[PDB]
Amino acid sequence: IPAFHPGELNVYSAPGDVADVSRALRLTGRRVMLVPTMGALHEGHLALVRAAKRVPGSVVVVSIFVNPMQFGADDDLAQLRAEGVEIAFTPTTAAMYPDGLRTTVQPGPLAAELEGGPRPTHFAGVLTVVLKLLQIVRPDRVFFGEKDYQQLVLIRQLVADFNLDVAVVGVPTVREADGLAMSSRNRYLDPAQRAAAVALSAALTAAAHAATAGAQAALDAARAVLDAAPGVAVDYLELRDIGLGPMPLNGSGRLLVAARLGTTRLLDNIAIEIGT
Amino acid sequence: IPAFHPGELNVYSAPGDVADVSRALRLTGRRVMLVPTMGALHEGHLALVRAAKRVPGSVVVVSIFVNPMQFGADDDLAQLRAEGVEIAFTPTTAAMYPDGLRTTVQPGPLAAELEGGPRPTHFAGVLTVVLKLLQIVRPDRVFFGEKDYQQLVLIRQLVADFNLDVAVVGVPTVREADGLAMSSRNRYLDPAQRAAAVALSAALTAAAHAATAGAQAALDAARAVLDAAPGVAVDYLELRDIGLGPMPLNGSGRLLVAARLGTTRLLDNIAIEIGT
Repeated sequence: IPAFHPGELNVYSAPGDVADVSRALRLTGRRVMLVPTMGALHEGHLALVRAAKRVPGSVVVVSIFVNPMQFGADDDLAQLRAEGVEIAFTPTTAAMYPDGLRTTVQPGPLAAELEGGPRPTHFAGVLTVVLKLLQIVRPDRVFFGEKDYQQLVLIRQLVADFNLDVAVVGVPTVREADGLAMSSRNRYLDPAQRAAAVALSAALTAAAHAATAGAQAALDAARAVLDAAPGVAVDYLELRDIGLGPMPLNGSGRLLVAARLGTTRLLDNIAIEIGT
Repeated sequence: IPAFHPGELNVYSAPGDVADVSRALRLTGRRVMLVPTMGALHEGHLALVRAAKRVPGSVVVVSIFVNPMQFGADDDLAQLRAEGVEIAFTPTTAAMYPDGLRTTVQPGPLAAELEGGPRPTHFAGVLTVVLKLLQIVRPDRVFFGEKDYQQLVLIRQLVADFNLDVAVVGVPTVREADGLAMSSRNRYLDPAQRAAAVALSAALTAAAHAATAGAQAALDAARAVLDAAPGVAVDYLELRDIGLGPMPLNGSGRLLVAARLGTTRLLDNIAIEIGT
């Protein structure tokens, strides 16, 4: 078994090393929490880590892995060490795909909708990677941000559909003071674009309050705010049930927006209570 | 937690009940062994159970589940009780597919070859089911017969590719006295067909000895025996490496045959050492 130093950051890149250390730790009664990331960490990620750390005695494992592009489609560790993360898992593509793209996960039809429209193989990559990380780490709980809501829903589907014995924990989106959802993509915005980008959260929050007057009022309010914003080009604005099926006549839903500011595509979403 | 009576047969049909009992047993140090089946048990299956039972203290879980047909495509429990099996898992289709065919496993290209030629979605069903059973039961070891060799190879691929922490144990084919590989399909043969069916094992065993004289001699020997047999129609006869890639010039391989006797399709395969 590889060395593990309790209460310090331990970095591993071989799947077998993490698997072995995780198994040893779990046997002592320490629950293992997994926070999957693609690196370029910001406060939104630190919130996932802090949610994991609230579980007493937990060993928090943060993975950093950028999934390769499918056909036709740095102070990270220092930040983790400062949060008291004990395990960072940083595998290479070759370690994750030693046999190339061979067995993979085929998501349900939700993967072809919304973010899957522009990128029809994206969620197959995501669910394949997440499934592997879950089997390597065998966490008790795995933490995902609500900012990528469709991703979170699809992970819940993966866990239900393959009978995975892990709790999926969705953590609320961390926002800038003006409401902008944090994302590594925000780094690409110039100051004028960054100012205009507040329109996504403004539109969604306006919709969530407009929703006392019903679903059409909510959608129209959000659209009006987006239409008021300079150089925000809307890709989609959809109201769905909380599992991303069709919106119910009356009840709980989720409103999702995707919009482009110059070359940068941003997403946001919010809980909606229709007629409440 | 559901009742479990040690040293007796316990039958469960809910995935959650097996998951809970298996987890409780594993915590006591009893290793859990899984033997997946489609019921209609014969001695070939009992061999898998006996291999599982050889692991000291093991709780043997035998699943019986017939995977539904995809588009365009009884004394079992008494036998298990007599073998000292403590858990039989007999889920309904609805319990296994409560959300229909949603997330599934997409096998690698080997699934389109050999048995996947006639049935291109068969192994996706097999690997989806096996993945689920592995996550429900969380066994230390899972046992499969070598008779369905391509299935065994594909399961090894599933386990490697998704980083599953389970040992896959292939058990040699159990044969009738004349060499015929046991299979529930043998029940469909009339006496004349049953007698002619010895040709598959005869052809493969002849090939395994002919192989001292090389790969062509082995294939030609097997073909000659099949061609001598009345009302045996050969679907394929292929020599491959042990992972079912291309045969090596000199070395270890596997010879696989599929043939029809009237309406019944039978399979067999054997280890080949080329030039040995």
